[PDB]
Amino acid sequence: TSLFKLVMSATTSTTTDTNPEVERYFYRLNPAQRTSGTLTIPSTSFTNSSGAAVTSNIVTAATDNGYYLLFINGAFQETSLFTVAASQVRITQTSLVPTSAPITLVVNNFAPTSTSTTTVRS
Amino acid sequence: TSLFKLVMSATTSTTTDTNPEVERYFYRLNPAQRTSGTLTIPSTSFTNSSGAAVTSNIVTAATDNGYYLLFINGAFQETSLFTVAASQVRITQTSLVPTSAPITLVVNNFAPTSTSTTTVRS
Amino acid sequence: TSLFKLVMSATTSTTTDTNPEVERYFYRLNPAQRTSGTLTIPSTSFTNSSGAAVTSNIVTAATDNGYYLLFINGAFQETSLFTVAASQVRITQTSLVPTSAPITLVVNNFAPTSTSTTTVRS
Amino acid sequence: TSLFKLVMSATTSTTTDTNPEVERYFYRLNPAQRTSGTLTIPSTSFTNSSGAAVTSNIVTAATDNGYYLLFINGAFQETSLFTVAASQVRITQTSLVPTSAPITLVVNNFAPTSTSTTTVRS
Amino acid sequence: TSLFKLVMSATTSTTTDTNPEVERYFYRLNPAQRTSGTLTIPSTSFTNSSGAAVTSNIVTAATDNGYYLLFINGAFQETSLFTVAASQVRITQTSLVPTSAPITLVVNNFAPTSTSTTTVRS
Amino acid sequence: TSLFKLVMSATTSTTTDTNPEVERYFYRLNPAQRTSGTLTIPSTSFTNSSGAAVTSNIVTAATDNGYYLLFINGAFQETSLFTVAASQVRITQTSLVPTSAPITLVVNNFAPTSTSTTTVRS
Amino acid sequence: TSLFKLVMSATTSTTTDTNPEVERYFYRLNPAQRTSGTLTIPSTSFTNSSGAAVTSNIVTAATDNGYYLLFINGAFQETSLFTVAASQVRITQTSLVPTSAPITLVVNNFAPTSTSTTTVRS
Amino acid sequence: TSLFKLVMSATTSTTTDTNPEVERYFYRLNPAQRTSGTLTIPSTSFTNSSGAAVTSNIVTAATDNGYYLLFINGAFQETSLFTVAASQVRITQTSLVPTSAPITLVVNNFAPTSTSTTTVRS
Amino acid sequence: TSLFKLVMSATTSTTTDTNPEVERYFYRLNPAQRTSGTLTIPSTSFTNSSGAAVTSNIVTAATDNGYYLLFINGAFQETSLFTVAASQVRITQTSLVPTSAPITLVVNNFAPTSTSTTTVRS
Repeated sequence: TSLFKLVMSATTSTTTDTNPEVERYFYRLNPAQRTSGTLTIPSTSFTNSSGAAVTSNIVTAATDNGYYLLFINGAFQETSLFTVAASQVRITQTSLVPTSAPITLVVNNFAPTSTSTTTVRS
Repeated sequence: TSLFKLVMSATTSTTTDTNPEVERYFYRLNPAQRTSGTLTIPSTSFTNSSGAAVTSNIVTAATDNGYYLLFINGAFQETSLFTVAASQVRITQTSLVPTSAPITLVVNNFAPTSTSTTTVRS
Repeated sequence: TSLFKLVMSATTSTTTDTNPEVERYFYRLNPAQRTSGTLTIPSTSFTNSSGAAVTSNIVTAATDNGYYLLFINGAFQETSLFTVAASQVRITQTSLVPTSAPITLVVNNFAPTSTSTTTVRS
Repeated sequence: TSLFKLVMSATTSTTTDTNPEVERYFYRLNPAQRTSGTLTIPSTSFTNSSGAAVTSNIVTAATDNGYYLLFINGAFQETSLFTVAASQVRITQTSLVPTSAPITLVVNNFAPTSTSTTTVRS
Repeated sequence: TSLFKLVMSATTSTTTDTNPEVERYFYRLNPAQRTSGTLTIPSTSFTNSSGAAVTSNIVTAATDNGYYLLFINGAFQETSLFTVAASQVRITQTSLVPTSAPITLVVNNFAPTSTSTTTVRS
Repeated sequence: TSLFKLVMSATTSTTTDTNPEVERYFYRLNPAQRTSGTLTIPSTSFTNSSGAAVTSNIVTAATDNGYYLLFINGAFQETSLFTVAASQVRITQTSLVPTSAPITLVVNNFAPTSTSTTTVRS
Repeated sequence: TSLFKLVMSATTSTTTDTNPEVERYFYRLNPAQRTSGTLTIPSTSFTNSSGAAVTSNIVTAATDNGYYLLFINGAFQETSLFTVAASQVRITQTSLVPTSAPITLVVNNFAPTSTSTTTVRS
Repeated sequence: TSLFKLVMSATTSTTTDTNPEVERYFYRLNPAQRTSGTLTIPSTSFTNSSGAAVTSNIVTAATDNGYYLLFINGAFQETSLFTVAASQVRITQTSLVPTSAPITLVVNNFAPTSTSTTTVRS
Repeated sequence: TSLFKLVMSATTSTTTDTNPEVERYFYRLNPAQRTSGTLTIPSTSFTNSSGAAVTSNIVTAATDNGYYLLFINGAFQETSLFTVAASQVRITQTSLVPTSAPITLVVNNFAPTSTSTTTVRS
């Protein structure tokens, strides 16, 4: 009395890998790029993960896929304390930080990948 | 001599984004919530990454999706040294830590999402 | 005039969980394994996040699925500054680092899992 | 004492040929002639066994001498599920059938012929 | 010199109609009457082309006047794969066929009729 | 005044039986006899309704007494789509049909028989 | 199992100069400020180390940093024999001391200074 | 490419006070403890700064922190001319010194004190 | 909302010793280096506290760390009354001083030393 349809089903298996790659940058504070409670550091002065100076730009946080960590004298900081852009990095309330200080900025970017297979039987 | 069945196969493409969100909290140590080698910090005394005090509760580690990092005076600590709860945070072996010391609690939470498309041909 | 085929399509729902496992070890620098600007730490001297000494080996970075963090005196270091193997850890340019200094080695390993279901209609 | 009549007899041989001719029609389902659980297909949209569209009318089942078969997605159907007329074809319970689906309507018409020869001897 | 006979002749016209009637039955496969690679279907569970369940028996093939067609998942089968009787239907090699699958059993029965007239000339 | 002739009449009874003969053959599509949009299948590869491979030739359609049905993946097909010969079977526009697919070719052959009796009255 | 703290140490170098200044005063005894075995000398009658009369006051012993020496006729005396005030000096047992005799009061004051430097390494 | 350390510096303020203390002892020479050009004075016969006789012992020169002055008849003397011990004082070359002459022995002892404060900033 | 810094402090202990050195020199006045109210004494004629004549030079007052005392016939003198140099000593206003008189010149030189230790905790 009712329409008849073919019945089948399938099975899918999915494997996922995060493939993290982490960018590390370093800077030593000289009282050169220093102003009235503001510290704008040029993007050209950072040393990359190979111990060599970065050439053109710093790798920003992946869109909706990453986060930032900042280290000043071994004390962890807030997101609000600093802004990160492609061509420059600037931090405010830097009046009291001393000369030659170590500044470490951590960029965690994740680029997950996944492949799948599907088996259908009749 | 054998049953005859229809043969069809499919193809699946999957995209996965980690979609991390990282919660940061801060505390300056006063010798107020201090006892015989134990430091119980009320959840109300923490300040978020926006520089604002937390109101109701701290975001715990996501169930089977996250991890904790603890910073005291810039020295990394063990998971055993501290326990994190919704309404309070307490740490042992805090006899020697000085006044106004910075303590940073890092909570990483991951909320992956994925969508897929399947094409079946006959 | 053309071949006639059966039209069918499917729908797939996929859930993914990162499943992080973060490994932490600890060591106090004694002037024992110290040489001409090189510090080779035996893998037997580290203590895990449980406060217990490690027995056989350090859990290395997951293949294409993890990253390393190294802490010396609260100053974040570079991946070039050190090499990590299963049975040992060694670091160079360690002439000036003082005795009993805290050193922390952080291992982030991610082992994602995912399961899926496919619905096929006729 | 009884009426005398002539005695005769005959012999007949008959050959019969079925002369089948089978009409085949095809349609791909678009959600155009679709309504509240009913699918009325115009007779103009079918394609003949030559791969060409039919012009004026579909050949109905020969009176008293034929039968119908209906295919939807390869699943055979009932005579009750559909009605066939000269100017149109309509089917009920078609809510779930997908787009571009193949529908095949099979018309079997038989036009038997027979010729005979009779031999009479005296 | 020879015996003299009466010369007469006849003419016969014959009309033949096949009078087809086609029986259709339907069944949805439940894993109830399922065994070690054998599927014996009770004759009580079939539904006719009227959408009504059959009551007493299945109309078998007409003696020397008909044939069978069997449909499983839209794949046509051999006469060897199944046997059809009045009170039951059983099929072998049914280990892999899924649940709720459609099974269509087609019975073609032909009951030809013919009437004739004869005209005799004297 | 007119010639007088003997008056006689006859009666004929005829019985007809269709005697259907349905031949079934089967084939699994391997990408062996496959070309630029053409699929010529050797007549030696077919298996009959008895589950046995055919030996010499395929029983063609009875001259002026039969018809063909072709099944590919459960979708009924066009007469123009394929040509059937004694020793060869070929189909065009088979670029997209998948491997190991079920192909079913149906041959309906009818060989009617009829016998009659005639009674003549004097 | 224990709290981890940063190890640091320092080194301090200190240079100290006594920076002495010595006040000398002179007086010649006349039988004017003379009484019954008591000699109260006005502070205005003394002559400084420059050979000039003092104007307003004599510099007393520095608080907890100095001492006194008194000379009468070249014979050293006791601290008990005399008292020294800002506006006057008086000595007892002065019945027998002759006219025009020399009296010398020696006031030693020390005002040490010290400056230091501290070097801290990490 | 090089080890990264924490930069810190300090400041120290030091205050020093000499805090002198001077001991004075007198003696009148009687021709009693007199010999062949040698004068050995018992330590019991001296009178203190208060005009009171000493009881047990004279305070010797502070170790590496003091000096001696000796007065005989108002003429200053050499260090070689006399030796000062805990329980006695003896002087050579005293044949000619007259009776009842005054002898003054001056002991300067310095006990400096210093306290300091250190300020360290990060 | 504010920059976070590491809090540490130190503690310093300082010990200071005056380290006095007292130089004494002696002279007997002969009417040889005597002139119109002036007495210039060659530095070659003095005898030290060891009873030995000086060889090359007089130890002058330490720069900003010492003072002088001068004795003539047991009467203490003025700073203005005399001047002291390395190789020469001269005094004015000496017409009346008699022959063979004793002259005593006292040099007080202080060479303080101080060593310190700093303890820094974190």
